Amino acid sequence: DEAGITGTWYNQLGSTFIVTAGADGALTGTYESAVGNAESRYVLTGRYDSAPATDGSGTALGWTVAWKNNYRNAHSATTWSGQYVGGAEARINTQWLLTSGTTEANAWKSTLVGHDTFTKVK
Amino acid sequence: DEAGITGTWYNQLGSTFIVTAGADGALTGTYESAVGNAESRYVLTGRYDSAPATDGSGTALGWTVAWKNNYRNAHSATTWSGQYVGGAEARINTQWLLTSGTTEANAWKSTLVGHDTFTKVK
Amino acid sequence: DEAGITGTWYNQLGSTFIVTAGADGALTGTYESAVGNAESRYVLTGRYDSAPATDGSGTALGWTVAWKNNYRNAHSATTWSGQYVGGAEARINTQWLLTSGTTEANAWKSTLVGHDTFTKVK
Amino acid sequence: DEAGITGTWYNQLGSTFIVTAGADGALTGTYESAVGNAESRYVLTGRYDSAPATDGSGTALGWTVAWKNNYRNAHSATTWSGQYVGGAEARINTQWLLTSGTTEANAWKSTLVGHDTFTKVK
Repeated sequence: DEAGITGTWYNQLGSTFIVTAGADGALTGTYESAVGNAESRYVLTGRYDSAPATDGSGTALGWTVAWKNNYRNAHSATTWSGQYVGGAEARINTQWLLTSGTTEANAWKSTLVGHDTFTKVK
Repeated sequence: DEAGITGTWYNQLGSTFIVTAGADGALTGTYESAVGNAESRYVLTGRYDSAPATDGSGTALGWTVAWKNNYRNAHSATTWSGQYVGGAEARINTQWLLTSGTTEANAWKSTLVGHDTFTKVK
Repeated sequence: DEAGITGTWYNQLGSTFIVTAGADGALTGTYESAVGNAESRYVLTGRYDSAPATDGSGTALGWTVAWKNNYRNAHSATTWSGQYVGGAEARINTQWLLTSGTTEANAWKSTLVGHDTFTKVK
Repeated sequence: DEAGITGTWYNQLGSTFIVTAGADGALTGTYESAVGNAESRYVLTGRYDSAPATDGSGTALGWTVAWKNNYRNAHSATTWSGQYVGGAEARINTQWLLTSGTTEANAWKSTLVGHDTFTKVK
């Protein structure tokens, strides 16, 4: 799944995730959100199961973006946790957590949760 | 917060998170879980807001562990999303998502959610 | 949206949610899961925004099932939190949390998270 | 655990949850949030495992509040999913999802996640 995961992916929001999967389990790349307080590409890094089970199971992985780049700083970070599923209709199915920096008093309202599905087309 | 975040952290479960925060927003290190299908240290990587707001707000960050190392392969990955809060009682308050690789039929039961609080003591 | 929400709904897993929305914000009904340690119908109760905003916004709602009925007891409960979106292709888009009773030592692994989309067909 | 759960509970934010646990698995009561766009008491309803396991395990439960009452309408609903743990230091440990009604374009940012711990004191 180094081969399967490496490449450009697109989610339901029209965001673009460009990733390289290394031999040893690393994920590196860039993320460009179609939504939110984001412009242009942001660094991402993560990890994946480089020796998944061979039984029709997905490959577990995750990655982070901090929403700071040369253009904007949204004082926030998203992590996506999910699985890669190969085949003609390959997919990365994820759930995500977006934490903003907050005061202590507002920490209860720090974190959004959602779900993104990535495909190799659209 | 490069200074504040770099170091060894411990959560409520007795897990140990050893991290280096780079100038440019990178997080690198190792994680050792006190629980679950885990032994010894696992690579982690992540990202943080390297220019947080200066208003008493936390610093947003996140990181991933894939639960594969030389000892075990748990076909799973956790991402932690949270904020660093500095001061005499510094803390990293997180929520996490642990995805296992699953068959398609079992993908509904792929993902655990929880919350870990890291301190510099215990 | 009393009218819109009341009725039979079906999710992507093939589960069936039969609900009545009361004037005053109550949700009552039954749930039958196509997956998991479940058989036949389980009681549900919940709440919805009975005076939503009139601006194209969804209607917030939520409900709970405890997975005990006359046939089985799965020592667990799911809550769905989401929004109803009306129109020709009405939908209830949710995220859910399924907590199992656990020992204290296993409480870290108590809670699954996922997402279900309900429609009036299938 | 009808006996154990029925009563007044307080969380880390200073919110108050007043609940009655019925024989048959129902939860009914009121919730008053110390934070957010909330004033005074809101109806809640939910469900619990009325025949939990007898092995030191918690009792699974959940409940919903829609944030509409006679004073305010926050176009939102929270569900708490968790477990009751009895004994001298009884607790209800929960994770929650707060969904707001949103436009379709903003549905990605509809849902907050967090965690509340309820005790019988404070």
